[PDB]
Amino acid sequence: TCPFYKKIPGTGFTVDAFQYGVVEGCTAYFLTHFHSDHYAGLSKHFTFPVYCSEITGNLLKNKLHVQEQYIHPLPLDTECIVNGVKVVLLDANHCPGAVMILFYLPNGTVILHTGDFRADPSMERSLLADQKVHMLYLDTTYCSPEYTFPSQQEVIRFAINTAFEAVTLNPHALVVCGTYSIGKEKVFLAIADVLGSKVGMSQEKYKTLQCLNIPEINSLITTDMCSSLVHLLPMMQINFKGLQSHLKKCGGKYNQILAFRPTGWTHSNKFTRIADVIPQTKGNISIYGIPYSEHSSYLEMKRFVQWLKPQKIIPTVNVGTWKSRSTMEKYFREWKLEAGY
Ligand code: NI
Repeated sequence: TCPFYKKIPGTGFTVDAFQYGVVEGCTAYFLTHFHSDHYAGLSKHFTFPVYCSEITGNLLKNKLHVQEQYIHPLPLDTECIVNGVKVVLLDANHCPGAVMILFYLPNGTVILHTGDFRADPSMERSLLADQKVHMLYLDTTYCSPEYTFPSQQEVIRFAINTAFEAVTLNPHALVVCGTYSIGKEKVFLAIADVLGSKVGMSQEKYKTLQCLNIPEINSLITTDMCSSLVHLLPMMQINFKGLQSHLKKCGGKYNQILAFRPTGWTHSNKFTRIADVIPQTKGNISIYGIPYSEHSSYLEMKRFVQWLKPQKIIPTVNVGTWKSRSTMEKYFREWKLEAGY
């Protein structure tokens, strides 16, 4: 049974609610982005209208085989009528194709559903500038002040400089980057660009990347692993055992691996600066954990909400414990008292 925080009152609509069977009263299922916790339940046998971005719709058709007649892609930044209700899709600054949804209810209420997002000051000059929001369904993944991390640009500067130094010292070093979902593609694209290489990967991952509308992608990626000195591997293989095994497979072309695991936050964030990050090393294998987030930090979240001034907040993450729920409600009240709304 579908939880209340996935339902949009006064409509026939749900958000990210595909794992509950046929939801009573739902005439249109929205999907914010192609991450498995959110698409869970979709397949080629789904027969209700799915509303989403163009990029999400490419992934639903090619990767999950949803039939075309049920996929309804909408352009971004554009007023659209769906089943008699005005909606707008906005870029969420999450993974490729990820959106926030603005719903203009028939009674005058305006609702923003952030899906998963990384708040940014640029959102203060989107179509959100133009009117009031009564209800905010908020991605609260990192809603506590201990969650700090650097900008995505500082993290990519660290990765490029680290990889370029290592491979210039040793032209026989291989770079490996972990992946288990879409998102974070700048990590491996930026490193391959500094090295003058295409990124090598499995056929299944190449297929996924070909759905993402990235400009000039054919110039940047390949399935020919041997021609490439940046390889992508499943995240589970980014450990000393998995990397040793991979180095065997390259037929003595390489004699060193430098590997990256983009995680979200880890508690080494509460003590270490990005500049001071060091790898774990064993022999000719080194592994860096780099804090590349596609979710808001605490401070970015707080800035967004204090600017938007919603009348009510409904968290969509960390909702399963009473301690989490009470913590989040306390910070919402602080923010509202400090700003005066
Ligand atoms: Ni996500």
